[PDB]
Amino acid sequence: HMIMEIPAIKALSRYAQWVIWKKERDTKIPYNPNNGKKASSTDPLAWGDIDEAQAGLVRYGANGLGFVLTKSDPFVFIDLDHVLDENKRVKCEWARQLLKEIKSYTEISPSGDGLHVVVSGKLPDYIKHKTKFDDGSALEVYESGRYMTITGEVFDGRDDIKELDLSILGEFAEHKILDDEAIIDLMKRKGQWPDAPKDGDDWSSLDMSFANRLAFWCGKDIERMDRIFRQSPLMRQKWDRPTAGSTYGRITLKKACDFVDSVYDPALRNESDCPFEPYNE
Repeated sequence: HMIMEIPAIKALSRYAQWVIWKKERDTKIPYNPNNGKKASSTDPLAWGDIDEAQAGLVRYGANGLGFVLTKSDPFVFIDLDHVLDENKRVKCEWARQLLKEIKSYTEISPSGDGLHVVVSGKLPDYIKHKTKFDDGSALEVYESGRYMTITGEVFDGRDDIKELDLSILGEFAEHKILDDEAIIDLMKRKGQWPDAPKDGDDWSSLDMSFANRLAFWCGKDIERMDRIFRQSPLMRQKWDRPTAGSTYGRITLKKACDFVDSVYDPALRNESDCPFEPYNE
């Protein structure tokens, strides 16, 4: 019950890497506990010690404590998203197996339906930071570059941070072997990024309007058009349904590449050649 009695919290209290956070829309924004300004996750002087963070939590009415991971500290943060049922029991088999294999400090997340594990160790080189599973759960692992919310809501009595080898995370996380995010950001700034379909929209007509825009902004690079489309609000299973010896998605993208005259060239920044008006908001 008493968060300062928890061994893991006493261990984290040695580091002046604490922030406070507040819920904003669907995100949790970290704040500098000494002056209440938004905190950078890479400026050490934006953080506090745990006493400062607890005072700041009170002073500014924040929702909770957070702890910033850095490459120099011993800590790895493992986030298990959407793995608990309504009785706070684990409902994902991958998560139950991870917790059998990686026994270290575990707390219930602020939403009440995920878990945080904190371990002393180093991530294997060959795993992705984020892995999504078919049932909506996810596994995220980080050792630096962001903060973690700290609840002190200890799960299954796992109240202490342990030194463990994390090679076993390769059993759970996916392996790994302009720029797409840069083109996505560009399209968003130009108002050329679609909204999710609404009731009574003709989705296939939305797809073609978007494919036409991708043909321009991606320079008729059909592989890049496809990667970006799959990250858009218009993605659905029909995209990959076989149709006449191709798929619905490939036929759509090839028709857009034939239909669109101009192309954006990042070397030329010819944004006024775009043939299509921005989407209405």
